[PDB]
Amino acid sequence: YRQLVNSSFADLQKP
Amino acid sequence: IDRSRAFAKDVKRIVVKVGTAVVTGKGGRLALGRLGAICEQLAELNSDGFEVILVSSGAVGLGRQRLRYRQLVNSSFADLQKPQMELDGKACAGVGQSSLMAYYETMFDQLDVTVAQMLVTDSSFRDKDFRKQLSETVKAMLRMRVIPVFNENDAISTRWDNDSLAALLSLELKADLLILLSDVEGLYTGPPSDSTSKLIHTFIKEKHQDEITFGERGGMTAKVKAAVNAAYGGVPVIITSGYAAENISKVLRGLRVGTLFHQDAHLWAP
Amino acid sequence: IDRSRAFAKDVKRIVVKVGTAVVTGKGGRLALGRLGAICEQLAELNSDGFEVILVSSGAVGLGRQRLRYRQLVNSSFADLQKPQMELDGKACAGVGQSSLMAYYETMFDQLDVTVAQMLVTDSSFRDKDFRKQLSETVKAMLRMRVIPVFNENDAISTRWDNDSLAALLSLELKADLLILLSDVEGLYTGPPSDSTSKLIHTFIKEKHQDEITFGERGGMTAKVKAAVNAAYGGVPVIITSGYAAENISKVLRGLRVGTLFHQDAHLWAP
Amino acid sequence: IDRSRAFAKDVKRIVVKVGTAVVTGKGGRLALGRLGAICEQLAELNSDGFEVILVSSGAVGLGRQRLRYRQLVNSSFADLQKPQMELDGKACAGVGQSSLMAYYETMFDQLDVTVAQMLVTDSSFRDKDFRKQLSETVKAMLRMRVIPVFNENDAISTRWDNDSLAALLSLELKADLLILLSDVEGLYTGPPSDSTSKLIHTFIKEKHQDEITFGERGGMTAKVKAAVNAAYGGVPVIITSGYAAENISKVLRGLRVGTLFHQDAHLWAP
Amino acid sequence: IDRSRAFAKDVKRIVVKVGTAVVTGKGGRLALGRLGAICEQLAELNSDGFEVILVSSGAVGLGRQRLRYRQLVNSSFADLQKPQMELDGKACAGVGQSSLMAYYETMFDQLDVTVAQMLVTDSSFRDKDFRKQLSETVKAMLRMRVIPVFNENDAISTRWDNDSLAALLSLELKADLLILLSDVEGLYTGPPSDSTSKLIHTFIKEKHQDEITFGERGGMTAKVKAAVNAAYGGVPVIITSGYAAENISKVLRGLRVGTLFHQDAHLWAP
Amino acid sequence: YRQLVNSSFADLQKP
Amino acid sequence: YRQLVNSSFADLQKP
Amino acid sequence: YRQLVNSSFADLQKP
Ligand SMILES: Nc1ncnc2c1ncn2[C@@H]1O[C@H](COP(=O)(O)OP(=O)(O)O)[C@@H](O)[C@H]1O
Ligand SMILES: Nc1ncnc2c1ncn2[C@@H]1O[C@H](COP(=O)(O)OP(=O)(O)O)[C@@H](O)[C@H]1O
Ligand SMILES: Nc1ncnc2c1ncn2[C@@H]1O[C@H](COP(=O)(O)OP(=O)(O)O)[C@@H](O)[C@H]1O
Ligand SMILES: Nc1ncnc2c1ncn2[C@@H]1O[C@H](COP(=O)(O)OP(=O)(O)O)[C@@H](O)[C@H]1O
Ligand SMILES: N[C@H](CCC(=O)OP(=O)(O)O)C(=O)O
Ligand SMILES: N[C@H](CCC(=O)OP(=O)(O)O)C(=O)O
Ligand SMILES: N[C@H](CCC(=O)OP(=O)(O)O)C(=O)O
Ligand SMILES: N[C@H](CCC(=O)OP(=O)(O)O)C(=O)O
Ligand SMILES: [Mg+2]
Ligand SMILES: [Mg+2]
Ligand SMILES: [Mg+2]
Ligand SMILES: [Mg+2]
Repeated sequence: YRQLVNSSFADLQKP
Repeated sequence: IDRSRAFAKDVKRIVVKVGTAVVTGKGGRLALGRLGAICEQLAELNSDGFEVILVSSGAVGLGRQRLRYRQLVNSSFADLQKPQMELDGKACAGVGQSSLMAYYETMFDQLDVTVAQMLVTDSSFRDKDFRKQLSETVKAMLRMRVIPVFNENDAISTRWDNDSLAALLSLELKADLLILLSDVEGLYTGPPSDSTSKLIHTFIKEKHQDEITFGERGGMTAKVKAAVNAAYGGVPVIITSGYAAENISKVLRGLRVGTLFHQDAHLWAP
Repeated sequence: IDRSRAFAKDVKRIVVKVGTAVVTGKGGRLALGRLGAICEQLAELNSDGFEVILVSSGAVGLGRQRLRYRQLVNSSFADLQKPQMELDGKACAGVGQSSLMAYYETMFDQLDVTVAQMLVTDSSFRDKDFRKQLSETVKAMLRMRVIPVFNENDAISTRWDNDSLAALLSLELKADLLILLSDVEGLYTGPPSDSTSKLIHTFIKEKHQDEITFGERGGMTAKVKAAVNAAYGGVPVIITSGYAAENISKVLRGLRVGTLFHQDAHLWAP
Repeated sequence: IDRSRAFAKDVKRIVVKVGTAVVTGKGGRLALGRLGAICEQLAELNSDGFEVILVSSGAVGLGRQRLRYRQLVNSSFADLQKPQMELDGKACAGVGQSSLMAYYETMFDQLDVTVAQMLVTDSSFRDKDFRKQLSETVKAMLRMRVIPVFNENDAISTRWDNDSLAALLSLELKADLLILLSDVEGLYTGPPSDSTSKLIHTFIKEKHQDEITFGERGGMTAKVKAAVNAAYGGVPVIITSGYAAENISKVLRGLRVGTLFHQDAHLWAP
Repeated sequence: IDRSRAFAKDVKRIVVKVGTAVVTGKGGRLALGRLGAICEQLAELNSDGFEVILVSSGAVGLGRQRLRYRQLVNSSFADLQKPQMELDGKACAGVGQSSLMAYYETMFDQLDVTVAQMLVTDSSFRDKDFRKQLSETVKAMLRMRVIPVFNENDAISTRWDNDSLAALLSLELKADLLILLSDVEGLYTGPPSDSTSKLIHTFIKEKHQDEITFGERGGMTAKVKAAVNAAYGGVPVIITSGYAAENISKVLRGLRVGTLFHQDAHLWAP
Repeated sequence: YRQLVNSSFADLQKP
Repeated sequence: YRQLVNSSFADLQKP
Repeated sequence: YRQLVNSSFADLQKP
C-alpha cells in the first residue's frame, strides 16, 4: 500500500 | 434590406475573429459543434470567391486543460492532498496554440481548404518593412485561395488583445469588413442580464457612447474600443453572436443583424 | 566504452535538431517512417527521465508541396501550357509550419506525449528580458514533462539557420548535449562521394580544421560553424545520421558513433 | 412535466441512431458542426453515468464523395467530355465506413471517450449463439465505459435498414430508450411541406395509423415500422430532429419534445 | 538475377500481410516508424501501377492497450490493490480495429492514397454468391486505384488466422504474389536463436518439409501451412522481414531475398 | 469542349 | 484522505 | 498540347 500511495498514476500503468 | 447595410453587396475581403468564449466550451475543452459550424461557414464563403482571414484564440485555455491533465497523470497520490501550484501561462499558450492549429488543420482538410498559421507579436509591428512584407505575404496567400489564421505569439512574448490585433490587421490589409464573433447577440446599452437593456442595431459615436454602462481579455470595453478604431480607420465593423454560424451568411446577405460601426452612419443616422 | 564519450552517463537535458533532408522525403512529402521512428525514440527518452528539446524544420518544403497542389487544383487547363509562377517562400513556410505541427502533435498524442510549439525570430533575441523569460518558460515546460519544439518563424520574418538557432538555445538553456541529425553518417574530411574521404570520430579545432575540403540552408559549413560555437560555449555537440533512429539511443549509451565537438578534446586527444 | 414522459427519470441504457440526412451535409461532405454537437452531447451523457450505443450511417455518401474525387484526379481531360460510369455502391460503402470511423474516433478522442466499431450483417443474426455472444460483448463494453458504434457491413453484404438494425439491437440488448435522430422535428400526420399537417406528440397505433398519408433508405414508412416494432417489443421510441443537439438532453430531462411510441400509451391516452 | 525469381517481372496484383509483431511495438503501442515505412512503400508501389491488397492485424493488441488505459483512468485507488480482471478479447478487438483503421487512414491520406476497410468472417465464405460478389467489389476498388485493407471481424465472430485469410483472398482474387511480412528474416530450418539453423532461400515440399523443427496466432507452423496452400493453389508466396520496408521493393525488383513457395520449384530445383 | 478547356479542375468537381 | 483513497482518477480531474 | 489533353490530372502534378 505504501508503494501505491507513493506512485504516480503513470507508474500504475507500467507493471 | 435597409440601406444601413448596403455595403454588404461589394464586400470582398473580410476579417473574422473568434473569441475564447466561442472556441472553448465546458471544462476548457474545445467546442466541437460551434467551431465546426464556423469552419463550415468559412469554407462555404471561401468557395464562393471570398478571401477570408481568421484571427482565432483559445490557445491559453486548451493549453491549460492539457497541462492539467499531464500534471494529474504524473502526480503521486500523496500529492493530491496538498494543493497544486498554478500553471505557467506562457507554457499554457504554447501547448494550446499547437493543439488548436492541429484541430483547425484537421477540419479544414476535411472541408478541402488550405490554411496557414501566422503568429505575430506586438514588438514586430514597430518596423515599416515588417508591415509592407506582411501585406505582400498575406496578399499572395489570399490570391492562392488560402485562409490565413493569425494570433498573438503568447509563448514567446515579453508582455493589446486579439480584438486590437484584428483591428490592426484589418486596417493594415485594407479589408472590407471586420466581424467580431462573441458569445452575445451584440452590443447592449447595459448588461445583457437585466431587462432594461435593449439591443442596439447601429452604433453612434456621438450619441450612443455616454449612456452605455459596461460592467466592472478586455471584455466588451476593449471590443468596443477596437471596433471604433477599425471604423474610424475605414473598415466597417460588425459584432454578432458566434453561437449560430448562419449569422455570417446573414451578415453577408445584407440582413440587419448585429451591431455596426461605420463612420458614414452620421449620414445614415435614422 | 572509450573515455572520449564518458559524458554520456550524466547528460540530462539534450537538444535534438532534425534537418529538412530528414523530415522531408520523396516529392517534398513527409518522410513518415523516418520521422516516426525519431518520434518513437524521443518519446522513449522522455519516459526514461530525460528532458528533450526538438528544433525541427521542413516547414518550407511541405508548404511548397501543399501550395503547388492547391495551385494545380485551381488552375485552368489553358494555364497548364504556359509556365507557372514560382511560389512565395514565406507563404510556403506559413503553410508548412502548420502542417508539420499538426503531424507532430498527432503522433506525439499517439505516443502519449505532450508537445508545445515555440516560434522565435532573430529580432526577438536582442532583449535580455526575452532570453530570461524564455529560459523560465522552457524550464517550466521541461519540468512539466513536455517536449518543446522550436523553429524560426519564417512566415513573419523580415529577412541564421536552425543549426545556429539550435546552438543558441542549447547555450542559453545550458543543455548537456546537442545532437544534429543529418542525412550523412557524420562529418567527413572531404565529400562523402569519393573513397578518399574517411569518417572522423573526434573533431580537433587546431588540427582538423585545415584539411577539410567542403563542397561549393548552410550545408555543412554552417553546421560545423554552429557546432564549434556550441562546443566552445560549453555544450558538447554530436553529429550523426538521422536515417537510423537507434543512433540516438546508441549515442546516449556511450557508444562511439558520429562526430563530436568538445573543448576538452584537447586533453582527450588520442 | 407530463406523465407521458415519466419514464425519462429511470432510463439508463439508450440507443441513438443518426440518419444520413444528419451526418452528411452539402455536396456529400461531412456535416462537421451538426455531428460534432451530437458527439459533444453523447460524451456529456456518457460522463453522467449513461451507457449509450450509437448506430450511425453516412458511409455510402462519404465513400461516394471520396471515390468521385479519386476518379476525377485520375481521369484524363479527354475523358471528362464523355460521361463517367456510375460508381460501385459496395466500394463506396467500404471507403465511407473507414472515413466515418476515423472521423468519429478523432473527435471522441478529443472529448476523451473511447469508442468501438461493430459491423454486423443480416445473415449473422440467424444464430442464437451470435445473439448471446453479442449481448455479452456489448454488456462488457458498456461496463467499461466505451460507446459501441454499430452499422451494417455494406462492403461485404450479399444483399433491413439501420432503423431496423437499431430496433433489433435495442430489443436484443434490452435498452431503456431508442432515439431516432432525423432531419425533421418529428412524425407528421402528412407531408411536412403543407400547412395542413400538424405535429404529433404521442403515437397511437389504433388511432393514428390510418389518417397518416406518407409520400411516395426506407424514408419515414420504414422508420415508423421500426419504431412500432421496438415499442411493441418493450423499448419506448422517440423521434426528434437531429439538427439541434440539445434535443437529446431535453428528451432525457423529460421535456415533451418529439414523437413517442409506447405500448402503455393506451392507458396514457389523453 | 537468378531465374528462381523471374516471376517478379510480370507480377501485377499482390497481397501484403502484416503480422501483429510488426504493427505493434513496445507496450502494445503502435510501431510508428515501421508501419509508416511500410505504408510509404505501399503508396510508392500503388503509384507505379500496382494494385495492392493489405491484410493487416494488430486490432486486438491496440484495443487492449486502450481499454487498459480506460480501466486505470476509471479505477479507484482502493481497487489498484486487488488484482484487476482480465479484459474481454472481443471488446479489445472491437476497439483496436477502429483505432488501427483511423491511423491507417490518416497516413494514407498523408501519402495521398484512398483506402477501404473490408472485414470478413469465416461464416460468410460458405456462400458462392459471397465470393463472386467480393471478387467483383475488390476488382472495382482495385481498378479505382484504392487499396483494400482486410481483416477478420473479431468483434462479432462466434469463434483460421489472417495468414489463412490472406491465402484465401489471394487464391480467390487470383493475385500474382503473396508477401508475408514477419519479424524474422525468413523461414529457418530450426529456431532462429541457435547458430545451427541456416536461412532457406527456396522451399521444397518434398525435401525441406521433414528436417524443419519448429518450436512448441499460429506461429510459424500456421504461416507455413498457409503459404504452401497458396502456392499449390497457384500464387507464389514470399516470406520476408517486415522490419525493413525496402524488402518489398527488393522483392519486386527480383532480388533474391526471403523464402519462396512455388509449385514450379520442382523444375527450378538447384 | 471550349468550356472544359477553360475550366479549373475544381470546377469539374462541381456539376 | 478517505475521499481521495475512494476516488477514481477521473474524479480527481473534476473539481 | 496533345500531351496535356491526354494527361491525367495527377500526371500534371508530376513533372
Ligand atoms: N454593454 C454590454 N453589452 C454587451 N455585452 C457586454 C456589455 N458589457 C459587458 N458585456 C459582456 O462582455 C462579454 C463579451 O466580452 P468577452 O468575454 O471579452 O468576449 P470573448 O472573451 O468571447 O472574446 C459578453 O459575454 C457580455 O456579457
Ligand atoms: N566535408 C563534408 N562532410 C560531410 N558532409 C558534407 C561535407 N561537405 C558537404 N557535405 C554535405 O552536406 C550535407 C548536409 O548538410 P545539409 O544539407 O545542410 O543538412 P540538412 O539540410 O539535412 O540540415 C550532406 O548531405 C553532405 O553530403
Ligand atoms: N408523414 C411524415 N411525417 C414526417 N416526415 C415525413 C413523412 N412522410 C415523409 N417524410 C419525410 O421523411 C424524411 C425522413 O426520412 P429519411 O430520409 O429516411 O431519414 P434519414 O434518411 O435522415 O434517416 C423527412 O425528411 C420527411 O420529410
Ligand atoms: N522454423 C522457424 N523458422 C523461423 N521462425 C520460426 C520457426 N519456428 C518458430 N519461429 C518463430 O515464429 C515467429 C513468427 O511467427 P508469428 O509470431 O506467428 O508471426 P506474427 O505474429 O508476426 O504474424 C518468429 O518470430 C520466429 O521466431
Ligand atoms: N493568446 C490569445 C489571447 C486572445 C485574447 O486574449 O482575446 P480574447 O480571448 O478575449 O478574444 C488566447 O488566449 O488564445
Ligand atoms: N524555416 C526552416 C529553416 C530551416 C533551415 O533552413 O535549416 P535546415 O533546413 O538546413 O536544417 C525550414 O526550412 O523549415
Ligand atoms: N450502409 C448504411 C445504410 C444506412 C441506411 O440505409 O439508413 P438511413 O441512411 O436511411 O439512416 C449507410 O448508408 O451508411
Ligand atoms: N484479429 C486479428 C487476428 C490476426 C492474427 O491472429 O494473426 P497474426 O496476428 O498472427 O498475424 C488481430 O489480432 O489483429
Ligand atoms: Mg476581450
Ligand atoms: Mg544547413
Ligand atoms: Mg430510412
Ligand atoms: Mg501466426
